[PDB]
Amino acid sequence: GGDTIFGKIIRKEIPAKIIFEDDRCLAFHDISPQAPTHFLVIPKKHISQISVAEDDDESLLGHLMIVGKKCAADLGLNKGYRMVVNEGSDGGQSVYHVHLHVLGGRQMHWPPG
Amino acid sequence: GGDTIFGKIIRKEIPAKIIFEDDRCLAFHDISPQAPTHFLVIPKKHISQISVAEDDDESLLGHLMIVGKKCAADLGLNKGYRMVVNEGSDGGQSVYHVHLHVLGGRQMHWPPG
Repeated sequence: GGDTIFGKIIRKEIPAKIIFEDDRCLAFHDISPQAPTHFLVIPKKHISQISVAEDDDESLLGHLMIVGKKCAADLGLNKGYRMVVNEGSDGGQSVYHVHLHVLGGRQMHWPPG
Repeated sequence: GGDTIFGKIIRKEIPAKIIFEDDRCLAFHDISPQAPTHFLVIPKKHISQISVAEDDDESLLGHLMIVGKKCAADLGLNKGYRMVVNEGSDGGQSVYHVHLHVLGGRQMHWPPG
């Protein structure tokens, strides 16, 4: 799903620690974890960034969160977690393929960066 | 729309600087901003936290993000921003009514708290 490292992962061209997959999204552990549990849920549709998401993508985006909340429970995150979407330079988006970060396993702090 | 602070804001009982409102959500400025621009997008329907969101809530959740990105564009966040949903204690969720944080106007750092 795209010309980024995330597309190669969806195409199983390179390995990743896959947590969940369905016909429209993929959840896998972040290769550079920022908490004891740090995973990503990404759509298979290549949406480069949240800023260009069409209105029609609405339920799909909601799907990423539902899948994220479910994956978090099965990863033992019963005390809480933080969901994050980064947009552009100021947002610190590392890959231009929409991705929802889910982090937990430790006390997350405020401000969120 | 609920038993919390946000329920009161939705019912216009306590003031808030509204950026956007529709039949499903409300977007307003955070009173303790963590960036030059910092606003919240909450559903009018009272979901206490994302971990208890139902499968049917996916359109509403994705709607929070579609509204957040639109509002961010309207607020002139062209360099980027970060969206955050906090869950439970470890997530640093203090208000028990699902909210989405949209922060921008400065460089956001890694990790996100």
